[PDB]
Amino acid sequence: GTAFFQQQQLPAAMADTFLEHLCLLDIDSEPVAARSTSIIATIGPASRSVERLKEMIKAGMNIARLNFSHGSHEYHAESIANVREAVESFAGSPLSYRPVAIALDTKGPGSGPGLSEQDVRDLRFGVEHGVDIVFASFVRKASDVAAVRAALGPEGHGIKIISKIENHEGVKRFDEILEVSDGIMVARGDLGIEIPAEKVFLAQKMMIGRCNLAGKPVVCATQMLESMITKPRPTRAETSDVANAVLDGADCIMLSGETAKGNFPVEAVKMQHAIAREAEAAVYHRQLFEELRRAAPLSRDPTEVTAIGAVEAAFKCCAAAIIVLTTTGRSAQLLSRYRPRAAVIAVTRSAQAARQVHLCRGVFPLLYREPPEAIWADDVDRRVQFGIESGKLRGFLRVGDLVIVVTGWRPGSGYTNIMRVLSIS
Amino acid sequence: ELGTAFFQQQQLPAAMADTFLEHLCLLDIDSEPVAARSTSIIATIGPASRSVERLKEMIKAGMNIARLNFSHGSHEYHAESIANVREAVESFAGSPLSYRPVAIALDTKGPGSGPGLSEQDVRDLRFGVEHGVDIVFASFVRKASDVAAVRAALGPEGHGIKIISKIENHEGVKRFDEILEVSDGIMVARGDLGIEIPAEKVFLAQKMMIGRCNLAGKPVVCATQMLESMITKPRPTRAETSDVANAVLDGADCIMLSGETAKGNFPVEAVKMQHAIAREAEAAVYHRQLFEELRRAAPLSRDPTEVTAIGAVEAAFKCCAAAIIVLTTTGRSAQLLSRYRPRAAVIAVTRSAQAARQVHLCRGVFPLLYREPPEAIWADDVDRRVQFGIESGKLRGFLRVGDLVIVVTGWRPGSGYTNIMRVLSIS
Amino acid sequence: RADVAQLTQELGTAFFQQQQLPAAMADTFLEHLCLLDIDSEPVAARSTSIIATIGPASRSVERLKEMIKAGMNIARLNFSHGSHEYHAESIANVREAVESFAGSPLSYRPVAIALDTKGPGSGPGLSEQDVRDLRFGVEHGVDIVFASFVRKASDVAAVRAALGPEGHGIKIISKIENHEGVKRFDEILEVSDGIMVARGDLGIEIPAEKVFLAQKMMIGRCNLAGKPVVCATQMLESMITKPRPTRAETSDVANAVLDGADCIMLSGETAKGNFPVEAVKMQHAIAREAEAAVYHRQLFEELRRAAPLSRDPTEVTAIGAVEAAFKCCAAAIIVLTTTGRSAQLLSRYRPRAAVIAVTRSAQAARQVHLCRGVFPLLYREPPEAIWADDVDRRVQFGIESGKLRGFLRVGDLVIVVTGWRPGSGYTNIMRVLSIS
Amino acid sequence: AFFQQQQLPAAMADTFLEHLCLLDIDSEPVAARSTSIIATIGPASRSVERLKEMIKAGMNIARLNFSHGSHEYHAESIANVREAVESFAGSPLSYRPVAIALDTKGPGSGPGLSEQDVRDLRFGVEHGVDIVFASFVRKASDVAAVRAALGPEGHGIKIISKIENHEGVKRFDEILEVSDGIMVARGDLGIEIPAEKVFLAQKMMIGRCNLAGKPVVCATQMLESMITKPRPTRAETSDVANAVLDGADCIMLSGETAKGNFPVEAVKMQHAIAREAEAAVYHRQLFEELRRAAPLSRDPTEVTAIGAVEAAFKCCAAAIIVLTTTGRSAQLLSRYRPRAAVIAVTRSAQAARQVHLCRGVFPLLYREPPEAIWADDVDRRVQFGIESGKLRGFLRVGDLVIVVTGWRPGSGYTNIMRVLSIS
Ligand SMILES: CN(C)c1ccc(S(=O)(=O)N2CCN(S(=O)(=O)c3ccc(O)c(O)c3)CC2)c2nonc12
Ligand SMILES: CN(C)c1ccc(S(=O)(=O)N2CCN(S(=O)(=O)c3ccc(O)c(O)c3)CC2)c2nonc12
Ligand SMILES: O=P(O)(O)OC[C@H]1O[C@](O)(COP(=O)(O)O)[C@@H](O)[C@@H]1O
Ligand SMILES: O=P(O)(O)OC[C@H]1O[C@](O)(COP(=O)(O)O)[C@@H](O)[C@@H]1O
Ligand SMILES: O=P(O)(O)OC[C@H]1O[C@](O)(COP(=O)(O)O)[C@@H](O)[C@@H]1O
Ligand SMILES: O=P(O)(O)OC[C@H]1O[C@](O)(COP(=O)(O)O)[C@@H](O)[C@@H]1O
Ligand SMILES: O=C([O-])C(=O)[O-]
Ligand SMILES: O=C([O-])C(=O)[O-]
Ligand SMILES: O=C([O-])C(=O)[O-]
Ligand SMILES: O=C([O-])C(=O)[O-]
Ligand SMILES: [K+]
Ligand SMILES: [K+]
Ligand SMILES: [K+]
Ligand SMILES: [K+]
Ligand SMILES: [Mg+2]
Ligand SMILES: [Mg+2]
Ligand SMILES: [Mg+2]
Ligand SMILES: [Mg+2]
Repeated sequence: GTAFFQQQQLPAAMADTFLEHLCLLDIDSEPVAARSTSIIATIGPASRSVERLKEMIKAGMNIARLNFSHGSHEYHAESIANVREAVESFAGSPLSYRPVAIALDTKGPGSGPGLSEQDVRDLRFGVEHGVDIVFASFVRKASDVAAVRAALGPEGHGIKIISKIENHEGVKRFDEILEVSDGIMVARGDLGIEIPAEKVFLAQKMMIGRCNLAGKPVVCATQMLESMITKPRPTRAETSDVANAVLDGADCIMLSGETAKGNFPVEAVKMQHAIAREAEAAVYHRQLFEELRRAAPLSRDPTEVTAIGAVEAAFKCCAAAIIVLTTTGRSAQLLSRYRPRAAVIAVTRSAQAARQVHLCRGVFPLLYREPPEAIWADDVDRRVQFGIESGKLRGFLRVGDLVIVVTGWRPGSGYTNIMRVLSIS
Repeated sequence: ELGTAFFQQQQLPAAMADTFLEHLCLLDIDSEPVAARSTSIIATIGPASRSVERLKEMIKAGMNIARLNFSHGSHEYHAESIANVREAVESFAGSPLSYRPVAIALDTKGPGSGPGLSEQDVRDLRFGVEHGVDIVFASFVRKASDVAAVRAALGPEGHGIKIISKIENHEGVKRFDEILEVSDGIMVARGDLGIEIPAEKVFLAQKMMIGRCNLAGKPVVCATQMLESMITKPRPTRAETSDVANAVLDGADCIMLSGETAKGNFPVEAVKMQHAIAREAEAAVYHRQLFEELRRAAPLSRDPTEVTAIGAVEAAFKCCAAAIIVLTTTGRSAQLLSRYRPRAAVIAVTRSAQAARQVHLCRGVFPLLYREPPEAIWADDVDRRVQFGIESGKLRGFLRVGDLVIVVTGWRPGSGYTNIMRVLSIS
Repeated sequence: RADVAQLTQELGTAFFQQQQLPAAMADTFLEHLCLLDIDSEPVAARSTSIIATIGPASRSVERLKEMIKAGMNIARLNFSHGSHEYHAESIANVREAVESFAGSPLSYRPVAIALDTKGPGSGPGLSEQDVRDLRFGVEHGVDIVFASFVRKASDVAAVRAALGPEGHGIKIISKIENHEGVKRFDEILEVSDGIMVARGDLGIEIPAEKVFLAQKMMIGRCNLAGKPVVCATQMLESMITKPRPTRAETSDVANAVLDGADCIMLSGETAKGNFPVEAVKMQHAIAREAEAAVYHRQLFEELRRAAPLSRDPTEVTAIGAVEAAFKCCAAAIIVLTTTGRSAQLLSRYRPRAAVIAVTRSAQAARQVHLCRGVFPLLYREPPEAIWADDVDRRVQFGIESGKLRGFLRVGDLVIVVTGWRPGSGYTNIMRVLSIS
Repeated sequence: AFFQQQQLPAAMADTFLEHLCLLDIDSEPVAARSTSIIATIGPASRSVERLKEMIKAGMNIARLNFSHGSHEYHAESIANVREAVESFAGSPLSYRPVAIALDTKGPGSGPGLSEQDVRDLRFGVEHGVDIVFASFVRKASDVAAVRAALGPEGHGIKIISKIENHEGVKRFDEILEVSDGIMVARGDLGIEIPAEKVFLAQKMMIGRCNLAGKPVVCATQMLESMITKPRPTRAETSDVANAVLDGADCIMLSGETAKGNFPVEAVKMQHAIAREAEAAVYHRQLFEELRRAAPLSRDPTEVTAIGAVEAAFKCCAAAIIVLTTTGRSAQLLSRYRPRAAVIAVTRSAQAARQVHLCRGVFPLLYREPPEAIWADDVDRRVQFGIESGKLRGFLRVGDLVIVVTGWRPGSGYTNIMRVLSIS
């Protein structure tokens, strides 16, 4: 229908140049796709109550950040318990349950050369409390990431380490840091004090670009909606900043004081949700997909090969979604690196993977709770139907839509190799 | 994992270039072709190429389609030619490394002075149906109704025969779109075309028709005087080798030999020359731009076969896949893969002898006729044909242990349900 | 590398490390982003003009001199506040600060004066106060009118009529502040000299989360049309009270420049804030960084692909001159202009080279600040008897002022754009000159 | 009607595939033929009357094959060419200069320059030849030996290196660096390397020469069958069209004109095909790729050339009129493959003959009286290019032209591009 092609900036998406794409952007072309950039909300006195946390989950919070620069272990354990209580209050409806990751943001090295003794204690607390992600403060070199990894020990091998780049050395040694990290956070607060303020946008754009090229999550952080700490509406520079972080290629956008101590924590989440949805429809996928395809090296890994074939197939038919079965989240991450317009619905039995895939733009995790079927092919089909039923309930899919389904040839992580075109009935 | 030698062969330095100009600059006469020859060779059967022994040599040299020119000879003469082709083809049933299907094409005499289908073309088309020909090269197609007349003449039994319309005059060129729409493919019949329009304009008609056929995903044949001097000489001129290479680089699915094989002194050598040039020219194709342009020009599709095909070709390029193995009954799944011009060979596994012969019209499709009895469990039968394609691939040199192959199948039996693409590691 | 090797040996590796030149040579936009370097220092003069709103914090002659030195190019008078007497005093103080630097072209900086109207209010068209204020603008020789709440072409015809026969030279920049203005954008741009994305009202008239779409669409259409576009409101809002902006504010200024804005504006930051000079310095610092980060390879190709073929020799010369400037990494394009139009056509192709515009019109020298990358030089030397000698003298004046100001160096290549006969509209010549 | 001719619908296409789809056999070529025709002079084309017909048919360069015939035979050929060329000097606005190229016998089994090549090269200098087609060039030192044998009097002669064997192809870059241009000598090349690989060598060499901005000639068996038949084969017309589409500056005729029964018809056939093939060139991609690949430059002639070609495409300029002493300014314009004709106005007779090596350069030998004021003299040569262009069909009143001149007399000072309206 004609109406389909008038929505989600589809006239601007069909443009032959980026300049023409900009000219065709329409404030009346409503976004239809689900919001794909994750919202990280920092937990504090304004967002700690179980009832307030339920409102924030409904508004769109995907990751709960615990800032270990403030508060004791007792304070953070209570925050964790309140987050988990608010998250599990929706578990009664498995088709609409939304997993929420828990990220521990470290205090940092301070004047010392490497890992502080408080960071070692806080990291062990994170492992003991089952945190999903570590936002490692002031990472300056690859050995800083290795020290964080060693402090997590053998039980914390599954925790994702997102390195915070906050100073000149971190920016200069970026490639070596990204190589050993699971992702990056552009920590603009400290970065804007360590380097000239007028240069922070160059560091942000460079880091987002390099993370997109590497296929690793990148978080844009600090003062995105600062004025909303005390005011109900953000400034014109703030909405522009959020939209441009998404247009730059950020996987995640963050709220610090806006949710930790502000008067509008839920409204700050709703604002980031609204801007991100508008900005994602304004992404010029024609150039972005071509450039990601061109920049990506040849690969003999079947997951990587299946992912690009599936994204190409999704664009060919305007698939509403790519439904992927994943154990670690990796198959969903490799799909996400090609920035499909289709939602990546990731069906998993791992509660930790369902939480961690929020780091990857466009990945919508579904936690499947049923015990495995005796016949593995039936177990596989049941999970794909779970992804379809949740997708229909949430508005991702309708009858008549085409979906791309991504599976593997045997159970266990690392064997994704199949892509199939499916019609929604 | 593959080695530096792998990336020096088959013009891979030129293939990785960022511009077409740089691609040309990187072409290397020392970069040897490794991939199997993907552009089919059509050889016209005549007095110089009719004997069963000569036909065996032509099959070994690379002939994929045997052309019977109904402008010369009687039905009895052509039936004997057909029987000799089939005898030469079946002489390799004892060697899997050599049994290759060969299509039989009937080239019509034409309408002559008359308006539509001639009495003789009607009788000759009937002969083709009765003798089980795979393809009709319809002479002097001028409009869509000419194709409908040929199609109507393919009686109740011959609706599966492919109609390749020969464009040989100004009207055929001008009404090209309407002709291509109702035809299975096109032949740029340069002999008559070069007499009907100014000779210096034929290259424009050839390039335009090949481009439109590539955009439509329909077979296009480049024909006439490609290696003309080889009718009396053992080596072609510099213009002739250039012409064969440029037909492949233009986007032709097939290249043809007429007098060179029908009446010449070197029919086998003419086939060998076309084989050698096509292999070199296929490695020199600038896939980076070709794939992007085919992708961009092709419209969005809700047909799972079309969606699977582009996903599979994208996957093949990503891993330098040795091959795309496709299960096909009509050949359609192999044809949709072929339209995206993959560098990987498209190994088409079919139980249909006719589809095996007819897929020679599509560039890069290597048919394998499968004759094992069907399995009770369908998924087992699918696995069996996939493994058959892998093992013939290994036997013929297409594949080795450790290679990656893309596999295209459907979710249920019967034609029309292709929707699956898998990445398999060769064990 | 081979496409920049001889010039790398000639100019040196240090030349190609500065002004984001490694990012500028990238083959894709993604690679361009990856190559952005915080240590790659900007070298070129700031090309995006800064409009500063004059008010109690920025009205004194001494403060205005500091703002001109900080980088203010256009002084905005907001007619929503203050009397005609108040604005006439503001104008006189701006002119006094401007003329305090008039001893030489090396120190002189023309500053345009823009009148921002109160607006229609609840009424359908031009208010009686707007008619009076527009007549005040003509009488006080304002260069630009920022017309508030333009909703259709007839609104700009009414502003043009209220300016009368004496105000035909005044540039009308239409402020788009509501849904109707955005929807009827093409008809408004057609009859306007330029556009202002007035984000303050726009953010209240349409959903706040959609303002960035309106800004990017309007900047893109203005760039395609070759008309000035101003990005306005809350760019450095926090600097009204604080000496440093927030991370969203520096990002907003940089992104307005990267979007393609010709001008960036300061309202409360300079009119009533505690740090008006620091707000100007911050915009100057960010614009210089953002201009070097522009991906000229794609921008120039897209401006060429989107622009229709032209039989206007000024338009043909402009693209040839910009192409020539990119081929040799020209330090400047020196153009002779009566109305500013030849400099504007050069500016639409977004050259990396500075466009030094030599003119005798004081008004054109002020108004060309609306065009990104145009540096106006007001020529006051006595005329030559022979027209060809007079042209050559103005070209040499451009080169001398360029050299003494740091824009040009001995050894540089400069592109010179002139016409074949006197009078506006005859530009048709492009010359490649080596600086000695 | 303007946009229906010269494949302009195909020229406006957004992809090369769409460009091919839009090629129209009814879209007539209107631009003058840009690719020069080199015709080999022999028994079938030696008479002054025959040579006049070949000049009218389109011959731009006369090739003397020193593998056959004596010095007396070649001197007579040269004199007959010059007599046929000067028979048209009565109409200066339509006079066509014709270059004379000497094709050497070659080294044979020898390591360097043979004694016959030294004698033949000295003959060329003494008879004022414009170009040397140096046979079997295998390395840069082979070009240096040819250059030394030409001596101080043969400084101005262009050396076009013939690549005819494996070594020449492998050492191509070093050969091109010291040569004025290249000839893809397909006859010997097709015997020295496998025949099925010659097209790879041709396309690589044409591409590298286009990148370097140096003339490249496609040679041998282009219309071979026309030695005995009045019409060529379908492979032959395709070969001529593809050499032009590949980017060749010149196309050659050997036996077709030297000994064949239809030398004039062979020239007419190459002219007709080249005109059709030049209109089918996809300039949108070609200009962008040549523009992207041409390195950054601080040479004002180079900078003016790109500005002028960009300006010509922006206004659909009928021509770029350039003033040149050595031909260099016209060559730098030619390397960007403008659709506009490059009308090169020169006082040098040798430069007018030699610029035939550069595709799209139409030489005008200026023989009008000088003007006292240099500025007036320049403007007069510009009007001469405009009137010659008007007479020859190139230009009409109302057209736009780009004019490329310098700031002072003498070679090497081009730095000005101007947009001029015709009449
Ligand atoms: C995530 N990441 C790598 C990307 C972001 C945005 C894009 S994008 O949104 O497609 N876009 C961005 C800006 N331009 S531009 O060349 O600077 C230009 C061109 C014309 C103008 O008028 C203008 O103001 C600026 C490049 C393309 C991408 N494409 O590929 N990758 C893209
Ligand atoms: C199969 N069939 C449809 C096609 C053939 C070749 C190609 S192609 O190989 O990608 N194609 C070759 C011709 N050039 S060009 O513009 O003539 C050019 C440009 C720059 C130069 O320096 C030059 O000498 C020539 C465009 C690129 C195709 N692409 O899409 N479809 C293609
Ligand atoms: O993305 P990951 O972590 O590699 O997991 C993908 C895996 O999920 C599957 O699709 C299903 O596996 P399970 O039955 O063990 O859940 C596997 O075939 C595949 O290897
Ligand atoms: O190319 P075609 O004619 O559509 O055939 C493709 C068909 O082949 C298959 O892959 C295998 O089917 P069969 O077992 O019936 O041969 C189908 O699942 C698919 O529909
Ligand atoms: O940019 P504008 O307004 O068209 O003015 C450009 C004009 O300036 C000139 O270069 C010099 O003209 P003047 O001598 O009148 O100042 C003209 O040749 C040209 O037409
Ligand atoms: O192309 P070339 O050999 O460098 O010659 C270009 C030269 O021609 C001119 O335009 C005219 O010079 P002359 O008056 O000597 O003929 C010079 O200004 C310029 O330097
Ligand atoms: O730590 C942070 O998030 C910062 O400094 O921006
Ligand atoms: O019939 C043919 O093949 C022809 O005419 O070229
Ligand atoms: O009027 C203004 O400048 C605005 O609303 O931004
Ligand atoms: O000498 C030649 O021209 C050849 O060998 O082709
Ligand atoms: K912290
Ligand atoms: K026939
Ligand atoms: K106002
Ligand atoms: K010779
Ligand atoms: Mg910090
Ligand atoms: Mg025929
Ligand atoms: Mg307002
Ligand atoms: Mg030879």
